[PDB]
Amino acid sequence: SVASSQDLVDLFFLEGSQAVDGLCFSPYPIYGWRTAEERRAAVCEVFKTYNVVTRLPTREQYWRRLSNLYTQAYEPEDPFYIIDLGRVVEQMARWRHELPMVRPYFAVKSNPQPAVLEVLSALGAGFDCASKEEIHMVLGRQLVASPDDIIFANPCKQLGDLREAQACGVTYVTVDNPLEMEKISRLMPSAHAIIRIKTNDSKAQCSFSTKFGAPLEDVEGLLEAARQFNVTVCGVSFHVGSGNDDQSAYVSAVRDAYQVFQQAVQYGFKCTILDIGGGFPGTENTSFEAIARTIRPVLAELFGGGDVTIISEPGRYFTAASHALLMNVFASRTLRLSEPEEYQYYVNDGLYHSFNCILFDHAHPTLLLLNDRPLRITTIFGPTCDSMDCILKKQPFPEMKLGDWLLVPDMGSYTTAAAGFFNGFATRRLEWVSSVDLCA
Amino acid sequence: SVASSQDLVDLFFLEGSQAVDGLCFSPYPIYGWRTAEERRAAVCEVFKTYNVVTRLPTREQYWRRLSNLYTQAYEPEDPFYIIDLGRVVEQMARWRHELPMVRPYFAVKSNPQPAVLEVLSALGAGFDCASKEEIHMVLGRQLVASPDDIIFANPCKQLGDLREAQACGVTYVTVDNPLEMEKISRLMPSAHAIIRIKTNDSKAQCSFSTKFGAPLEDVEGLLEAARQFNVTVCGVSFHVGSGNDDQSAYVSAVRDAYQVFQQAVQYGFKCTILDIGGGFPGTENTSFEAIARTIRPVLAELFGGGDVTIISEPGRYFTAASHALLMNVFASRTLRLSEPEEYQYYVNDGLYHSFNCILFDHAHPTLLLLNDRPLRITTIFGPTCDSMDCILKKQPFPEMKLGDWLLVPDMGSYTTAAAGFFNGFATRRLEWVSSVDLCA
Repeated sequence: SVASSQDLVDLFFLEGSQAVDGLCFSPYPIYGWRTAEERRAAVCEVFKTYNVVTRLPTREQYWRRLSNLYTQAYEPEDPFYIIDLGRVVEQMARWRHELPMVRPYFAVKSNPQPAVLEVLSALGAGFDCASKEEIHMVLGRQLVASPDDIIFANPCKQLGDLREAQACGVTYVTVDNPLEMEKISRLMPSAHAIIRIKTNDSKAQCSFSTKFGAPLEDVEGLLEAARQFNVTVCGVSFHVGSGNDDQSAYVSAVRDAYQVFQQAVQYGFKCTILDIGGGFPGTENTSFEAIARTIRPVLAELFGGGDVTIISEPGRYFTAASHALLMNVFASRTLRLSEPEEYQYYVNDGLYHSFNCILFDHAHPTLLLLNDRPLRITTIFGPTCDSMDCILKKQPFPEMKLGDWLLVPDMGSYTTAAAGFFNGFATRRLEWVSSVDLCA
Repeated sequence: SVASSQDLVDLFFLEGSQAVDGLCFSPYPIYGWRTAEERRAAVCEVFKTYNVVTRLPTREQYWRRLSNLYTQAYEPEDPFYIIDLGRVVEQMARWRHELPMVRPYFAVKSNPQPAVLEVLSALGAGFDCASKEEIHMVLGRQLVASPDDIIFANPCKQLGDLREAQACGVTYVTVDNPLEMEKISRLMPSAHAIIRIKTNDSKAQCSFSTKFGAPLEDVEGLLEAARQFNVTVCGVSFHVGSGNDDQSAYVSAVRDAYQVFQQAVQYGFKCTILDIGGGFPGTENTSFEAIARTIRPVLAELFGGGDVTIISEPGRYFTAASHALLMNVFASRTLRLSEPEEYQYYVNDGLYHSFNCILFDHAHPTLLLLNDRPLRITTIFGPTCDSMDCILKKQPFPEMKLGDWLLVPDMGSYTTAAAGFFNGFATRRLEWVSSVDLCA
């Protein structure tokens, strides 16, 4: 387990720069409209904005060290997040290194923290918005040069959302059903439609073919309707389901997408664009590398055309490893199993807030006792008056005591995003750090 | 099913007024520090503040009518809530009529809408806060004459919360564990401690004895510790679990609470106060009346003392029936069961927001097709890009079409409270109405 991969970052930043004669390390322009010099500047600006304290070196030990340091308006026992914006940059480097053909459009949904949106803008990523609110948060902070840099990746959108994307100049919008075509034709006449197709996502963590993605069969009627309502079908997308380690799935989807491209021509549509969506893991089994190994060949084969630009929509990739949550053990009490003793503890974050992922994301986060005392049957609860606000139930774990801290790493995705403010408890304190050298 | 019970409201307001010579209709002062005239005024003020449109008459048909009317800055298809603040008042009347001995302290957690907090303040209710944030929301809007009118009903609270309740002048605080006593003694020396005990809550909708409530046995050591850390034990509380229809449970708890009162004396504690917590249903099997029938006797028997004031902490009671959610069906598509056809629809609210109750509250809300078309295998989803944002899966229901509306009544409790803002979709539009005559 590595605390960082300086190497990649270096290379990432160098490519397209004067210090290598504007030379790219693959056939492909660096992502974004900025020059390599312009890009390194824009990023240092953001780091300054958010008072990012650089802090260089295992990942676990990097976190345990940083946590001891950050424990000593907000209270001293309050819960807080250490956000490594360096790990975000590193993930962007790791992605260019492995898939330069593919330009990442970050999925805002996964963590819309303004610093994270700002870093990714400056690194040349595009934006995947699912609502009028997400569109307005990208345009109102001007994180793009153009509304061509936003994909509206919600196959099913309200009419007031279609209207506000039209008026904002947004173009690239998803579809997967007949009734949706009609709507796009109407509210977005300036629309470059992309067809989302179904996948064999049964291997994922979160499988979305249930709700979204036209099945292979229906593609034909969908195409037919696009021609009919005067809708410009400029591409094909897919998602193999969030947190999917199945490599066969990505291969399979590209194939299916090819056969569509073929079908599209017959209706008067030259497809420019191939969106391979998300599902790539953000934490160090199946690696992101192993996945790219099996994708690059296939992109080469069928979309090694050259006539078609290739894009992605990762969310979890970028943010998951970035965040560590710190929670104080502020209360405790012991019970009797039915002298066998249950040790119950009460921590200042939980299901209603950061740990909603346990339910919406099927997450199983790691609970790290900061200064590891015998193995107790332990139960841990969040601050709320509800008994279901429980993150661990009657499972072995060290006896703890009050004042102790829990460190939860890899909490950057689908946690705060969706988190609510029940019983009026939120985690507000944010410590920004960087694990990577950039801005001296 | 009745759209209102004018009768009760009338009586409620009359009692303690000049028009009946300041005469109460039971041995017991009207709730609150306001005179009956002062109380009716304060309430009309709030109704004016929130531009409440009175609208008098089944409950279902009252809602269906009001919904047709309210369908025609916010969009015309946006989701919205019709909030009947009259039903809140009515619930307060219904409670005085049935349990004048018992002063209700409203549990903010269940729905902290400022208009709901304001109405309940003006009707003479006290406040049940579970966090420093809930305490600050009641004091910062000055909804009490005194910090004696707030119970801090969180048996397990962070030290920064204990500190801020001490500095705010708050006194009445819950406890159920030794380690907690020590903490109260320290941060709150001005504390009037109330002991929470366990219950046989196995019949409830939401059972909280798992996390909270000292078991009968442990009471003795707890008492002992209170005497020891110089802590003033002024009472006993309990909760029979939220949405509990079991009448035996309320009888049982009062009994257990009595035996505690007895135990308390031996340590130097004269208990003033009996908090019967919550669990009372808010919607029209087991009725609220049936429950009061079995409680009043027992309160009479053991706490018909007269030396002891009796209080409650209902949350759901007050708010549940108050709110109706309206959601627009904005998209749809049909699939093939494995020509059997699944009809999938997409509505502008869902699991991540108002329908989180399906998961945290085990709610099973009612879905009402506004203008009821044959019975389809239907699946309904919320606006978010997640497949798990699904409120109905493959169950019979009328074929619908786009532009249709769904009415969900009885959504006032443990919905918006806890609701989050994932994918940046929230319900914001609020239509305030009243089902009860008061303010001409």
